[PDB]
Amino acid sequence: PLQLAAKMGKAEILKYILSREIKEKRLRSLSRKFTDWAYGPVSSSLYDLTNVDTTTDNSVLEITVYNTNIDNRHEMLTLEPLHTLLHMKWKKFAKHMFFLSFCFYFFYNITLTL
Amino acid sequence: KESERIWRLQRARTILEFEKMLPEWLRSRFRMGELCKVAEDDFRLCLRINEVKWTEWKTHVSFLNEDPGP
Amino acid sequence: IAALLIAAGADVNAHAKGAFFNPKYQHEGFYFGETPLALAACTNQPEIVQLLMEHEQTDITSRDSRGNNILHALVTVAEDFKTQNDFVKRMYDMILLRSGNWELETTRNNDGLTPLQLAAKMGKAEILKYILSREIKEKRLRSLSRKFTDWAYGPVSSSLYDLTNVDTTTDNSVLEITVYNTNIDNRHEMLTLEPLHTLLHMKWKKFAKHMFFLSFCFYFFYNITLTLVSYYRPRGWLQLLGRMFVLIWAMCISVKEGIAIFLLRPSDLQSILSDAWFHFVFFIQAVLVILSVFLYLFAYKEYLACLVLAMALGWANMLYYTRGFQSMGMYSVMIQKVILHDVLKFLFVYIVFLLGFGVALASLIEKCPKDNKDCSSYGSFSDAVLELFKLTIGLGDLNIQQNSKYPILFLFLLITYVILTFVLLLNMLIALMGETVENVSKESERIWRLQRARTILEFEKMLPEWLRSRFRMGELCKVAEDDFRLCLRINEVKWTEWKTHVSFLNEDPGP
Amino acid sequence: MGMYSVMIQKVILHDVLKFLFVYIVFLLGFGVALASLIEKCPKDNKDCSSYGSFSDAVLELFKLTIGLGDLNIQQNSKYPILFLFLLITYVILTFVLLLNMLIALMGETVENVS
Ligand SMILES: CCCCCCCC/C=C/CCCCCCCC(=O)O[C@@H](COC(=O)CCCCCCCCCCCCCCC)COP(=O)([O-])OCC[N+](C)(C)C
Ligand SMILES: CCCCCCCC/C=C/CCCCCCCC(=O)O[C@@H](COC(=O)CCCCCCCCCCCCCCC)COP(=O)([O-])OCC[N+](C)(C)C
Repeated sequence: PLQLAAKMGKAEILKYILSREIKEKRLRSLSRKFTDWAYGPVSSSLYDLTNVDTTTDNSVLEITVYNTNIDNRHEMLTLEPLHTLLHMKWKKFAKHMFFLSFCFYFFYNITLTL
Repeated sequence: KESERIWRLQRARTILEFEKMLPEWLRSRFRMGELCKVAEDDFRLCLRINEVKWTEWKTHVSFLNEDPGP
Repeated sequence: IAALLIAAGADVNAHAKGAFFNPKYQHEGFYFGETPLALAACTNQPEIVQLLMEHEQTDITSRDSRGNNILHALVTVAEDFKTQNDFVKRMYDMILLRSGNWELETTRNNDGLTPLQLAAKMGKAEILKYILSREIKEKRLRSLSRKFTDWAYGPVSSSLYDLTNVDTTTDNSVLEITVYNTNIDNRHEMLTLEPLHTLLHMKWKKFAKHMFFLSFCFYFFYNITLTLVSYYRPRGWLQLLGRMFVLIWAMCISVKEGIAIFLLRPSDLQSILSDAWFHFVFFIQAVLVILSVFLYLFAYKEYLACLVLAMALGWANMLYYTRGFQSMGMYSVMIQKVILHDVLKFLFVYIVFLLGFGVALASLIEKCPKDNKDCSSYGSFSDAVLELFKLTIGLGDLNIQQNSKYPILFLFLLITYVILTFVLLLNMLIALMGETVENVSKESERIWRLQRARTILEFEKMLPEWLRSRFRMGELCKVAEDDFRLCLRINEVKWTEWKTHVSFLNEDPGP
Repeated sequence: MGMYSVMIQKVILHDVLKFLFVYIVFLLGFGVALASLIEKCPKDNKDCSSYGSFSDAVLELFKLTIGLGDLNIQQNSKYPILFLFLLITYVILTFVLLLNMLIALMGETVENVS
């Protein structure tokens, strides 16, 4: 149902499930977001990444990005775990890979022209 | 106004394509840590996100760790 | 629980000097003042604050490891109305009134800054607006006020604004901090306050107008005589004064820009050259004239290039003085935003297309036959690039009978370049800078005033130790028997209050 | 036609005058800069360069701005690279920046006076 919400374009249901925090202690394993600590107006929350990170075949991030038969694709990537995950991926390995691809294609075009 | 998103959609597509280009090794660059919740087994993954807001002003009960920060 | 701990003997003056409490990236910590009283003030807990002030050992004037006090901490944690409420200003007012002394606002932290100066530096426009126009109705503590209503007759009231650390006469002042600093985004709205605006107005109408006009006239005459002595070169005893004045004024501009670049911070060099570009071009023009006469003194043939470049740059640099008038000032700053936002992107894409198509077209033409050299205009790479550039600007005649072995492909590439540049790139540029001038249409009455304020403050700093005795207004400010300091009379008209005037100071209105 | 006439009035006084002022400053500055880069014509020759005098250089820049004539870079300039650099700078400043910004500005004008 989480992957179905990602595929069908339901941004509100996906926003609820991804950031689902349950206050009561009788069933807290059903939560996906856990507040590690909150000191004043500063709180650190832990977001579960079971089927969200692109490491479990069909994941929420891959379904949200790669699929095309939706109109609200832009607003679904603005959620808390997906945005942050894309940021860290870009700042970890995607930046160097894109720069290397740019440099190799630029040199290939330059030497082909020459 | 419809340019800060579509460009980010293209950027996300390039990020995911570049990650798929990585082999079975060298992909051991997961998000953050292992400890996620109070469950005794299979902690899975986690992702620390910090938020600042000066409007709630409520007592924190759903907190998990007594010591803030690292 | 806090009351139970305090009544049992808790450490009120305890300092939470931990590393988490004093963050550096504002992402892993929360700074509140390193004091329980400062924490209660910053977390919108008024009852805890009032319970803490009246106590036998609470030190309101405590300074943490950063040198900050409770007013400094309230200034740092302050923000706009969107992110948080106005409780910080209310807490600032309550704590300042309960303390009932001027030692809280006159205490400098470990940065040489008062809480008023800290509010000016950090960009807190709401707190600065409260402090600058702080009027206290009660007579038990009225020396803590900064604005005093001299008189109010009907819907007309004359108020006196204190100018202790506001006017640019006490080294680091609120006006200089507000204008000269650059690491804020709300700089435009901070200069719209009551004392700062009026002070800038009177400074401009007193000495900055004549100084700007004199600088404009001197630079215009210098450029005119430089152009005249360079265009009328031999290729003159009475005409030697012009070139000597060119040399003297070029040296003066060179040393002025040199000393203005030497102390120039690397923070205003950020953004996109919106506050230091004219310094560089004036220095470049000055050293170009210097190098031109330097190579003219000896037998150097490469001296006219620097002189001609100096003429072109000098006549280009004359558009700086358009900021003196309002409408030309808007035109100049919109030139700035346009030429950096979308002219550069269009130039980058156009140059990529121009060089790619120029090197693609130059490869489709074979060598010229014997006794023939004008077979094709797209001969070399430079010739093809020049032909495409001439085609883009609408000059010349389109000739398709070149010496190309594949004329169909040559025409296809030519038409593709025509579409991509003339139909797509240039027209989209015209469409884009319409959006640009739409956004900067409203964001032009401020940035121009920021440039005007910078010129006013620079011109005032240019004045010597004398001749600066042109202070704002009068000496009498409040009822204090000693050290009346300065004042600034501002008249306001409003027909909505309709209240009895009690905080008035003088019974007789007017002069 | 009354709306057209009063909008002619506002346009020709608001932003046509500013564009004319800036363009004339650039035109005269670049015209007197280009006319100084060309030496005197040799013997039995008078059509060496179209940018002969100050008036000739100003007329050539004005003809270039309106799209008339043919661009000739083989003038009698001792520094042809600097001559071409100044010519291209004038092309950018007028044809790319000034005129197109004028078209963009009078759109805002006819929007307000609409
Ligand atoms: C929409 C379109 C508008 C324009 C868009 C841009 C188009 C740009 C495209 C321009 C290309 C135009 C043709 C280039 C010349 C080819 C022929 C030629 O003479 O080659 C010469 C090279 O020529 C140069 O290097 C020219 C000088 C620099 C050109 C770029 C100036 C940019 C100014 C930007 C200023 C800042 C921006 C301004 C605003 C802030 C070779 O030399 P020569 O003369 O053959 O002889 C050699 C000399 N010798 C014999 C002594 C050894
Ligand atoms: C985006 C671009 C568009 C245009 C933008 C503006 C560009 C303007 C730029 C124009 C310069 C163009 C070249 C100038 C001529 C050079 C050569 C020449 O003939 O020199 C002549 C000088 O020439 C003049 O003085 C011309 C007349 C005035 C020019 C300005 C008109 C402005 C009208 C504005 C109306 C109001 C506004 C309209 C709307 C309300 C010298 O004379 P001669 O002929 O050589 O012979 C001498 C005579 N004799 C032998 C008898 C002694």
